[PDB]
Amino acid sequence: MILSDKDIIDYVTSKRIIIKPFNKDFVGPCSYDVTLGDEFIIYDDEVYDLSKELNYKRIKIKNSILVCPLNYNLTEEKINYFKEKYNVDYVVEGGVLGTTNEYIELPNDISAQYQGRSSLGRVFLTSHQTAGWIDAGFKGKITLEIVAFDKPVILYKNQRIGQLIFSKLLSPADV
Amino acid sequence: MILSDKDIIDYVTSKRIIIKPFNKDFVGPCSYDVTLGDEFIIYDDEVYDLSKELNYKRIKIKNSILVCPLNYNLTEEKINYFKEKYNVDYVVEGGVLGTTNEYIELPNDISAQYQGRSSLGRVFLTSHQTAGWIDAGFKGKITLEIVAFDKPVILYKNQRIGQLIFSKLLSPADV
Amino acid sequence: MILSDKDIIDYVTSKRIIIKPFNKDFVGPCSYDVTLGDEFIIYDDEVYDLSKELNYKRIKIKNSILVCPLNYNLTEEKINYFKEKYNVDYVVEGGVLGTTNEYIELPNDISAQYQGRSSLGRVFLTSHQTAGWIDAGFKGKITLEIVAFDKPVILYKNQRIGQLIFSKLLSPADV
Amino acid sequence: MILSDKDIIDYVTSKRIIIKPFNKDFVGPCSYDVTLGDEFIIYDDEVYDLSKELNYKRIKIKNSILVCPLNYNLTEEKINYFKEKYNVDYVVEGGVLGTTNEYIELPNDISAQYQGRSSLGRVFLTSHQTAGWIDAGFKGKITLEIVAFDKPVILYKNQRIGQLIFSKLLSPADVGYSERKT
Amino acid sequence: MILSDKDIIDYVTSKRIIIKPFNKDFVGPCSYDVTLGDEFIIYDDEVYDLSKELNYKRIKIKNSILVCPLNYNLTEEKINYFKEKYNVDYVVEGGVLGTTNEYIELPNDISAQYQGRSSLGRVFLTSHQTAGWIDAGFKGKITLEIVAFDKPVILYKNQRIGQLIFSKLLSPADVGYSERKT
Amino acid sequence: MILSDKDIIDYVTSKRIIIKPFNKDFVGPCSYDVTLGDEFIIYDDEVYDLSKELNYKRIKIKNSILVCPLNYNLTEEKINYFKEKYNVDYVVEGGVLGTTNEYIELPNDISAQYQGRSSLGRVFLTSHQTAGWIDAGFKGKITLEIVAFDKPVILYKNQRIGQLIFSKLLSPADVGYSERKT
Repeated sequence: MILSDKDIIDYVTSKRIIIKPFNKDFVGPCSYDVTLGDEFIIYDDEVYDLSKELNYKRIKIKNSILVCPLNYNLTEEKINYFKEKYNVDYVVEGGVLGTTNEYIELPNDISAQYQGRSSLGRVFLTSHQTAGWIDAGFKGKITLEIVAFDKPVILYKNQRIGQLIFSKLLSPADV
Repeated sequence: MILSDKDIIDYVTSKRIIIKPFNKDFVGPCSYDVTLGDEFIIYDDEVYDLSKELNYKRIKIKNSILVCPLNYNLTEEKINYFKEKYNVDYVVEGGVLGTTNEYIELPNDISAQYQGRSSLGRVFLTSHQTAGWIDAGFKGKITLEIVAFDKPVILYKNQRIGQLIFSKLLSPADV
Repeated sequence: MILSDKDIIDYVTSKRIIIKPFNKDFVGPCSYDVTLGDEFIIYDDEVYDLSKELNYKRIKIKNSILVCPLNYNLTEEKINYFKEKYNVDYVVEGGVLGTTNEYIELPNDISAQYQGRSSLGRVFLTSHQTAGWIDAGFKGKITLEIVAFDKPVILYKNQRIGQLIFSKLLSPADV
Repeated sequence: MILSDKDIIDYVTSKRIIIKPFNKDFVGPCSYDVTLGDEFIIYDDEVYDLSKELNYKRIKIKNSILVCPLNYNLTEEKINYFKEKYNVDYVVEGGVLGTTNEYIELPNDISAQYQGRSSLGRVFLTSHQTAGWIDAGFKGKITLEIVAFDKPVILYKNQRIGQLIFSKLLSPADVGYSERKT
Repeated sequence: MILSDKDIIDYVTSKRIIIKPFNKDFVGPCSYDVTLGDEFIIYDDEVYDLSKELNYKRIKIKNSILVCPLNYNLTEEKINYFKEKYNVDYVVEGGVLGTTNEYIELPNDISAQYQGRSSLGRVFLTSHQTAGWIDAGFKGKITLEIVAFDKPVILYKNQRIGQLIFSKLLSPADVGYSERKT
Repeated sequence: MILSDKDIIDYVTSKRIIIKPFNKDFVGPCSYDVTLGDEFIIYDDEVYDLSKELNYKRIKIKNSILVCPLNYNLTEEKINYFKEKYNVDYVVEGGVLGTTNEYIELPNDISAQYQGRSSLGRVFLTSHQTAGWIDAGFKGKITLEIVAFDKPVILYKNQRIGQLIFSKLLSPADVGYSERKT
């Protein structure tokens, strides 16, 4: 059973579900909107080998980022052109990891699903590379797996980026 | 709780869930198959800036469309070659928006999830760029976010393109 | 309602849900981890036309596979370079189909969703091209639709690749 | 989860729950009202030994019955008194069995609870003295076990007597047997 | 699905379920305890004909009432006996109506079942003789139908008398009417 | 949602619901049958004041008991009459407490309702006169409150007497206490 607006308000009120920060205006019919943080990670190894520790760089943006499809073949001129034309602070191609602003904690009787915002899906911008279910008992911010699949997309710091859908478990989990 | 075949039939019969047009042969064990419309939208701005109104063109196909991966680098000869060889009316690379034929209306106690057809997923054709949950209270056709990730894929007007999975809400929503 | 750890154990114990092979250590709070088989399929036609029978080749790996993004433009030297450097048995670009090791059977009152592992989503490796719901009554292994979206990714035979999330149906289905 | 009005109507429409006769105005917010049949059974035995087939009398009322508490000590004179004064067809004391007019069939994913109606409970008249849950798979009319606990109560043929409350099962039941024809 | 303590508290906090007065220490694992009011009704009629408005007496106890089984045959001498010996304000036999102190309102997605408390059931005292389900949408106090089935039982003003068990409906109910003002 | 047979078996197998002794043939479509113990309690007090520990007698039947309605006025001669004629070990009138043979433990996500069996209800014999819901977290045998409302009824040691109906809670309950050892 998916929690309605009224249920989300109740579980937040009683601290069954922690959402920090919380804005009641982000509660929809059956979801909670989450927002985009200013910190991103970009990987800088040649391949991804999960048996190893991954090398990465951390980027923080002031206002906005332009996410280009892989193989957009960005040159120095092109990046400056985009910065001047679209007022973006950073221009990336391919995958970039982001984060929600929101920190959540789930109880033992709820699982949540992250999904990217519909308006961004309609411009072929994804912020999750999986169906996005989150274990009962989870604590943390949500890591966003951002990729553009058609043309470059501007993302703004603090914009609504996606939503959490909360489902009841049939029984409490042991975590 | 996900609605079974029998539940979908009941909710359609009593107009709790509106599906127009409806075909009882499209009811599966726990989903309803939806079909591909003949109208598509292609964006024609340089980047996507959601703070602005987006420029687009509307395309209608007679029978079929060939959806090529981004950076397939289509030339005039290549497009004609594909049209002659595969009898497609239109050839696109990268993202294209489509629509279901079906118009739906959801009540305050149901949320639905769109998912693309399995047989199309197995040829790396996606028709949704998000997990695809639809708010309780929604009214409309479903916008399809179509991208091919391996080789070009032929899509046919009116083919089964994906399915709707309907879940009960824990409580009625206020929309 | 999503099945918890305890529910999954119960339904496996009573053979309501078949999972072969089964490892109780793969039961999480509200999911079951599945693993990557050694057999893959690669398509070898020019385009995908689902009205036709598709031509493909079968590949079996000994230990590992390097999955490169589409348009990585692999040459003979580059493939050897990757094999020597990363000890992979096979190097592919674009889409490849895989399989879980696990064979499942779902009863008439359960639907399951496949999702790819979070740690792989964070390196822009996907193993499903759809939301991944599986009909009540399904019998089979799970076909994996593998694509890398950022850099090449090493996948290991038998690694945990994703998870199954099981939901109750509101009523039994007629399949 | 308890079926609402909307659910009851759906399940009756698709023949998932059979109710014969069905009256749509008997659907409440989360229950279905049932009505009192005109046939009743009164046992005639000194003690009830379930190893036996009990002896009984059947009666059919033309319109109404007066049900008196146990030990009301009904003589022919008191019976005619009541019949004359209140125009009842029959006067009984102690337990009387009745039946709903309604015949039901429950699917393998529903259980139902019968309850006697509140307005009769308010005058200490019951039509069941157990909780009243009915197995998934059940097919039949509902047997009513009618007892008055304070003063005699008039009941009328075809009156609403109680309600069925329908609950979803967590999983489909084995209703105890399977039949495969062809 | 039955609401747990956690759920009851949530629904009371947001005013989805109204309970007036509310005592948080009356929330159990999966129910809410209700308490006995000091006003009671005793009918005064030879038979109960629901076509009529029944005649009754209202009483208010200062602290306690002795409820005797039907046919206990209470004379003024036995009444004063009990009053003197057990310090009760009133002695009655047979059925007596009472009320909860608590006023409730149920939303369109909840039904509740009243049950008399176990410790009173253990001495054959009931405060309802039907199953006790209450419609979604209900607003009111709970009417208690009190009967002792073995020996007389002392009840006290404001004591916990029973519990409400709350269940989710599968879908929202049409509570039978809609009101649109502006 | 009410547990089906399939669910009951699962929860007993994993020790989520304890039932001791367990008989798999007592699992019905959506309930578990329980059986009547051979020990009974009869109170010996003029009135029941819950502020006190009530006085009682314990009895153990070798095979069977005749339970008579209240005010059946049992003399030694009538008792031996019944004992001789129906071969019962004990004859009682009015309320008698019994117990299930079965000991249960409920987890924090389940509540159960006891109901007396239908075939006994059909002869106006009850083994509970409240709705019978049991808290999540409960551990124990089930106390039976047995009353016959029409004629005396024979009950036998170890007979099926009623059923437990198990419901999921919407959320886990605080069962009222937490114990942390090490």
